[PDB]
Amino acid sequence: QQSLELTRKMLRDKQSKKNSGVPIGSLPLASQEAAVVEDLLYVLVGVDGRYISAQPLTGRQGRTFLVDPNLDLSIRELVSRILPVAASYSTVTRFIEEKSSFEYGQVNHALAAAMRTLVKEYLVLVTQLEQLQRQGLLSLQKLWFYIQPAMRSLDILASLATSVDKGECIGGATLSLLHDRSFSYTGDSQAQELCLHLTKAASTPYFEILEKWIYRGIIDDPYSEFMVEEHELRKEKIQEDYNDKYWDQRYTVVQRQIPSFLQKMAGKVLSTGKYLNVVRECGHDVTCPVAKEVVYTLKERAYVEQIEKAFSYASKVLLDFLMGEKELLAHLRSIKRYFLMDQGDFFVHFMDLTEEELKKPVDDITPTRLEALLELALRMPTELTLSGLEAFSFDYVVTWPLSLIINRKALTRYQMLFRHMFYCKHVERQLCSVWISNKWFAGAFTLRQRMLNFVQNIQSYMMFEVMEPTWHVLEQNLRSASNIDDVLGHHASFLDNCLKDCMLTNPELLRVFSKLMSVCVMFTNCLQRFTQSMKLASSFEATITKFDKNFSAHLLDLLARLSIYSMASVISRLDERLERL
Repeated sequence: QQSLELTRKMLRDKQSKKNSGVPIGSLPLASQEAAVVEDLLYVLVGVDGRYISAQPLTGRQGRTFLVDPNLDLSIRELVSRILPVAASYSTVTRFIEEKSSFEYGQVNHALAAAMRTLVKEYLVLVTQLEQLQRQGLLSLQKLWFYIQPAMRSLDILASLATSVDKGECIGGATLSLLHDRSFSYTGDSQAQELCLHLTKAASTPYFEILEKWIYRGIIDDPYSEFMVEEHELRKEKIQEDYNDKYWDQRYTVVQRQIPSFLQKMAGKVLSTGKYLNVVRECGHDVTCPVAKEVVYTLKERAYVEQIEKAFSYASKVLLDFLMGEKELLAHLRSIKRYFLMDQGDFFVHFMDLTEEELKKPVDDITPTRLEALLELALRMPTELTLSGLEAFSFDYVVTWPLSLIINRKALTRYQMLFRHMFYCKHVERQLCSVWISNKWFAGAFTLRQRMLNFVQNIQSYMMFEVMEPTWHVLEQNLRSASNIDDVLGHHASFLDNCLKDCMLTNPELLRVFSKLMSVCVMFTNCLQRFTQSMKLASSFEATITKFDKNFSAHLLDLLARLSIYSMASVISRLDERLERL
């Protein structure tokens, strides 16, 4: 009843997951004892004795028995005490029958067969008994003496079976029971021997599963009921798409069915097999760093050390692959060239050309010209994204191995910082261009010189302070590291730190320096207007005074924000005025 439902359910689960698979009292006491001895010999194999009727209680617990009411009190007591042999045998029979279905997985399957072998020797003892009974040399005292060890062993095994059944344990959960019952019966070889036997037997298939997952780098589960690593969606671009986070259990690890003696190692092991997974996916033959069979160690951890060695092998191989094809150092050099602005000679003509269209709405322009200049160059949450982002002003692409490392979010952050620098630089050389003049009452030379020095200092200090040491330390961390996950942590930390710096050193400034540069560019435009007109001046000087007032106000606000908290190291450079208010 219960067993059939359970096996049906777990077969359906396997199908869903893996898509496949005279009165006795009148008799003299000696005769009564002999009769009951023969009856219990029958009962040992689950067949009835001539004066005992098996109680037909099945599907709730093991088989119990009822003796005839015509029985000696002492003998009835003795048979009562000795009965649990029968129920424990019925329990083990039901257990071995139920593990027949493959839906319990091999691990559970190989479990029961092991006990089946033990059942064998149990029956052997019974045969011994019946031989002694054949000799007529058996007394109930000696029968009990012999069975007492067998009684205890059968009780232990029945408890294990009942625990597995009630917990519906499959895979490592069974192994967890094995892990637990091993400690549950410390202090006796009687139970420890069997616990070690069962641990070895159950772990052998799961050891092999883990060894295939790690050494071969690939899961080969016929049934997925163990801790396992099983998740298969792989969206697009082998879990790349455009924005990518696809290391979040690309194959799912379940902690419910873990054996719970490898958990400390599990975080290492997952990555261990993931690495080989992805070096197969990028395309490269996968070999065993070292081929060996791993066994349960009841007193040591040779599997922990084995997994550590395999993980080191895999990590070093993956590091070589990344520093081989799709080198991260090449990516860093490329980012520094343009994304981190190591080439302004391009930038100069980029700037000469871009504002011919940046003044205009998008989709009303020629994107082609962008790349036409790009190829020229080589000749020489919503508050977490801001609302001042442009639809697009840059373009670069990564490859499958390179995408494995740098996400889209990092590219967006690089693009945002590059947009900030673009703003600063274009303001700078607007001022530079308007500066040119030769040879009085126009004035305002000090205002423009002050604003120019301010923006120059901001650019230099910010860029140096943030990118130089942060980038160099990231380089050193990567060169010192070999854990690909640790590599990703290093890159994420560097990116987050630069994020906490730069223009968003205060994410609630909020872009007051943006207002400063806006008024600055308005001043530059009006100055060019008036110069072109003159090539009244009272209104020109009045506007100069107004713009100086606005600039001073914004400058004071920004100085206050810096002084309150960011960092006044830029303010340290600053000391318009060497002094404060």
